[PDB]
Amino acid sequence: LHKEPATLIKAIDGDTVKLMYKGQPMTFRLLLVDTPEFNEKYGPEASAFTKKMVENAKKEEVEFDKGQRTDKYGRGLAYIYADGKMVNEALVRQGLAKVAYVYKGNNTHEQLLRKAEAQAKKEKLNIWS
Ligand SMILES: Cc1cn([C@H]2C[C@H](OP(=O)(O)O)[C@@H](COP(=O)(O)O)O2)c(=O)[nH]c1=O
Ligand SMILES: [Ca+2]
Repeated sequence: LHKEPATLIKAIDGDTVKLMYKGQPMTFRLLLVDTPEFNEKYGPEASAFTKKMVENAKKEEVEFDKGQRTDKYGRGLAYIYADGKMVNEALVRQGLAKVAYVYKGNNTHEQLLRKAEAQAKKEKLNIWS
């Protein structure tokens, strides 16, 4: 997989973000994770975490997997990096998302993410508290 440029337009919630990619505005849905909705427990905290991470970044990048690049809603499906650190993995590492929506052929970072989830769970962090 390959990292590609993008620029933040706006944080949305824990696992969605509006980015400009190839010069067009797009809503991106993070691959392989599920954050609680803003209206659920840890929902606000997940939103805040993603927001800080992408807003503070000097450099945003998107990384597509091998399979589908847009979902049925027209959202881009990618791994998102802020200054080289993967937002998807960081959410899971902090117990602010569960590994989820693991579809065949769009699952390159599955094992990295499950390892992060095990650690967050061992630490009883956030959703695992
Ligand atoms: C993360 C992801 C979600 N989706 C779809 C499945 C779910 O459909 P439904 O809307 O029918 O539940 C929805 C979950 O996204 P959200 O967690 O943003 O709601 O997005 C994909 O199709 N591919 C993906 O890789
Ligand atoms: Ca969600």
